Amino acid sequence: CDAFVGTWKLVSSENFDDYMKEVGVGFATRKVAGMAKPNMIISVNGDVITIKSESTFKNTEISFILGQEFDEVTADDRKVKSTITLDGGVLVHVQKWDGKSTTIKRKREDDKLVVECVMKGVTSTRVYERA
Ligand SMILES: O=C(O)c1cccc2c3c(n(Cc4ccccc4C(F)(F)F)c12)CCCC3
Repeated sequence: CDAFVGTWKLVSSENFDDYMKEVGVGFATRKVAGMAKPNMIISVNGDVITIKSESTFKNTEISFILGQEFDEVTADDRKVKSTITLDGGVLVHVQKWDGKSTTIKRKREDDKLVVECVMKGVTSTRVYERA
C-alpha cells in the first residue's frame, strides 16, 4: 500500500481517552498521550512499509510486511504480537497480548487519513491531515 504514503498531522480525536482506558493505559500516560498532537509519517520500500509517529510525548516506529506477524513495543510499553494487512484499501493492524486484542484501521477518506481504534466496546476515531 502507498496511497497512505506521506506526512500526516493529527487534527481531531474522539474517545481516545476511553480507548486508552479500555486498553489498560495508566492515568499518567493517558494524560500526556491524550494531549499529544503527533505526526504520523508513513513510507514504503518494496514490501516493507514503515510507519513513524513523532510527538514530544514519545516517538515510535514500526516496519513490517503485510501479513507477517511481528513483535511490537507500543507507546504504552505493551509487548504485543502485531499483524497488519491491506483489506479493500484499508490497513488493518491487530495487536494481540495476554489474550487481548485491539484493532487499528487506517483508511484514506478524501484528503484525510482516518484512524479507527477499537478495544472491546470502545471505539475511538482519529483524523490526520497532510502537513
Ligand atoms: O497516534 C495515534 O493516533 C494512535 C493510534 C492508535 C493507537 C494509539 C496508542 C497511542 N497512540 C498515540 C501515539 C502513538 C505513538 C506515538 C505518540 C502517540 C501520541 F503522542 F500519544 F499521540 C495511538 C498511545 C499508546 C496507546 C495506544
